[PDB]
Amino acid sequence: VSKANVPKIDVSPLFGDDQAAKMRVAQQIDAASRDTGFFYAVNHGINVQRLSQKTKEFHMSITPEEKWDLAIRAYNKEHQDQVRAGYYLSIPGKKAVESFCYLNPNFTPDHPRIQAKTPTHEVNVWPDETKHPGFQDFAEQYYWDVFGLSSALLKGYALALGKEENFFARHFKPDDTLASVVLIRYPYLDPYPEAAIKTAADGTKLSFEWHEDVSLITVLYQSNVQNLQVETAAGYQDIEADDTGYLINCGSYMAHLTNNYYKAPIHRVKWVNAERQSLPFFVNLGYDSVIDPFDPREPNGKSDREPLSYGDYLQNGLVSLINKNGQT
Ligand SMILES: [Fe+3]
Repeated sequence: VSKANVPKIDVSPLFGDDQAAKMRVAQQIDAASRDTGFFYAVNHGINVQRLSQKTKEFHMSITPEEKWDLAIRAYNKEHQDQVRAGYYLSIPGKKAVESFCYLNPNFTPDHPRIQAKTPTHEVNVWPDETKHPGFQDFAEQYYWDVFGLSSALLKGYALALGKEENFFARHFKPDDTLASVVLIRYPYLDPYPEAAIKTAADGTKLSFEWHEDVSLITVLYQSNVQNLQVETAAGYQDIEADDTGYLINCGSYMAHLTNNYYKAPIHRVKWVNAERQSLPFFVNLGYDSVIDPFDPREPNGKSDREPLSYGDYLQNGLVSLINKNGQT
C-alpha cells in the first residue's frame, strides 16, 4: 504494497507573523507526526531546480583522483581527521552509492570547537575551484538556505507540541550547528552489482536497510523516483516521490525528548535501477545543546527520561548506524 498517507503542508505561514495561520500549520505537522511520521513541505521558497542541477554537474564530473583527495578516512587512511566530511566512494562492482558530505561552513581552524578537537566537528574539504567552478559557493549558500527552512519548520514542531515557537530553534544556531548536507548519487548501472542489493526479511530488494534517523528532524530533497518506504504496524508502505517538495521526518532525538510521542519513523530505501539524487539535510543541534525531555500526554508534562547532550547522542548514533547498516 500500500501507499503511505504523506500530506503536503504549505509551510509558508511559518515565515510570517500571522500567528493563527502558524497554528494551523502546526496542527498539520502534529497530525502527520502522529500518523506515518512523514510530510512534504511545499511552498518552501528554495530553488530546488538549481540544487539538483548543480549537484548533478558535480557528481558527473568528479574524477577518481579527486575522489581519493576528498575521501573520508574509511576510504583513505591518510585522512584521519575526516570521519564525517568528504567523499564517500562507490566500489565498482560492489557498492553503487556514492556521496559527498559537508558540515557547518563556520567550522574553520579559528573555530573554538575545532581548536579544542571536539568530536563530530570537522573542517569541510572541497574540490579544486578551477575544476568545479562555483560549486563551493553554491553548496555553502544552500546550507544556509536549508538552514533557514529548517528553522521555520522547527517553529512549527514547537507550536505543535504546545511550546513557544523558539523551543527547538533557540538551540539551532549558525555558529555551532552540527547539521550536515549529504549529496548522494544513486546511479543507473547495467548490470547492477548484486552485492549492492540487500534482500529484506519480506523479500523486498533494498539499497539501504531499515533505520531510524540520527537527527532532530531530517529535511530531504529527492529527484522524482519513488524509493522510500515507511514501516507501519501493517507493514511497509511506499512514500510517493515529489521533486518539488521537501520530505520531512523526525529523528531519534525528537523521539527521546517527547517520550516517543513523535516517534522516529522506521524507513528503508528500495532498490531501483535509475539515476537519481538524494539530498538530505540532517538537522542537528550544538554539541552541548540539551533539551529537557517532556511527555505531552501528561497534564504536567513530566518525563522520567534523562536529558541527553546532543553531541553525545550524535557521536553514539553515527557509529551505531554505520555498525548496523554498513559504511556508506
Ligand atoms: Fe533515513
